[PDB]
Amino acid sequence: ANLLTSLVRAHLDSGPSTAKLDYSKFQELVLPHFGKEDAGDVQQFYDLLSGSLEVIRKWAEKIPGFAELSPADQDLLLEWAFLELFILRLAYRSKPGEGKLIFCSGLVLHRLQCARGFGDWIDSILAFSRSLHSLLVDVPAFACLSALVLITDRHGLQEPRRVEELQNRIASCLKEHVAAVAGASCLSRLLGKLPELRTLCTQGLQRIFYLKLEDLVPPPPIIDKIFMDTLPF
Amino acid sequence: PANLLTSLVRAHLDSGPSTAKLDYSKFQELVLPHFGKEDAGDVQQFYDLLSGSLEVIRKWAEKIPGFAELSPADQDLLLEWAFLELFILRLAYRSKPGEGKLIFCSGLVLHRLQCARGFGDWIDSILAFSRSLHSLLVDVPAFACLSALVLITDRHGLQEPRRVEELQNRIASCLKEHVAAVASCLSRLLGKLPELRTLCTQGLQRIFYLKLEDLVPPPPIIDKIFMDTLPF
Repeated sequence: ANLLTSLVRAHLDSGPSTAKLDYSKFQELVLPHFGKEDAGDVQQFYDLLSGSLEVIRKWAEKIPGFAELSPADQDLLLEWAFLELFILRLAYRSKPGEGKLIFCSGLVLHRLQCARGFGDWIDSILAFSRSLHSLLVDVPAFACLSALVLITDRHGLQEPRRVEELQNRIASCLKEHVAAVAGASCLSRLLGKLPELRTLCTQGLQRIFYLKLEDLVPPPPIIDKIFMDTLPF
Repeated sequence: PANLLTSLVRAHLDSGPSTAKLDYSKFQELVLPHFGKEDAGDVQQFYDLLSGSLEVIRKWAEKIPGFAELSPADQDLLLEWAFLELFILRLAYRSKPGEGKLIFCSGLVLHRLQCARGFGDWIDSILAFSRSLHSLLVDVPAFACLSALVLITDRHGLQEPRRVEELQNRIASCLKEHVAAVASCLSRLLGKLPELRTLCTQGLQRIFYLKLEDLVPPPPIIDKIFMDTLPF
């Protein structure tokens, strides 16, 4: 399974091992003033989004065939999938049974430590984490499903058939994996969680809208561009 | 020289429904049933209720002495930037939060449950503000001044900001004197204005969400106020 192996490898290299989990800012209990934020909460919010986008862009460059799509198409796919991938990956790696968010750099933060920057959104992502975890999606299936989040039709693709071919290829790889484990239907079960995920993408845009309104610190330009480019209207 | 106070009271009273003219024909305490998500009729109603205050507030403003002596561009700017705030403040003062009753400027009366789907959490925030405002027991003349102060205020991009400031001055003086005639109370009334700006923000959040959802688009005038008033 050579595409599968490459996908797994790209996934594992885009995230921290248990070895490299960074507890240096983690606090088991903080006492926040809920419903408000300060500049450092907002900057950290954006820094975490920024750091994830860089990691995702490197992950994507490892999905065989992706780096040969047009540069515009690469950028388009990445922007339209970014928040969904940030959420899905964060949920898959976090430990909601401990209130722990684990970000792609290895940084661990307690839910209470994310409350001011993220608002309600982080408590919602942790709920989806529990929902996702109860499906018991294995790493290779996740490696495929995450790639399929990114490699998908989008309005404005220059070469939509080449994206569709790559989507076909990954979906076949996934099908062959789930057969091999079995020795198509949990799929239905997993797709049942998609509305929760979509709602979460929306909530992310809602949070960024609010923070832009408030403007304690501006979003970094690359995030701001994703926000603006993905607003239908 | 109030006179100004009387003119402000008059503009306020002429801009809202007579108790005689309240319409309860659509009012229902009970709704069948709520869970879950907003549908197209909830969203159309949201925008219809907002759009109902447009003309009314514009005509009110034109009766504030001195407002029609600001530049036409400054008039339009003031009205756009204050619109949500005035809608909220006027709705909060007119309504009966103890009963969950919203009274709109057309006279239409709706229960909070009939609004909640379209408005979201914002309607509860508005009703919390309404209960707070009611506890202040703001009299009509004080309210006539307060509302005017919401409109006649510094905004970015005014052509004649000092003339805005003079008229605001005049109105604030009028209010201060009125309150003396009938400082702790004044600062308390005036402390409602920042709360009102927070509620305007929650309104912009609601419209942003609805525009994202796109079941029914905002009407052009509301869409314009929304886009024009994003300071980014």
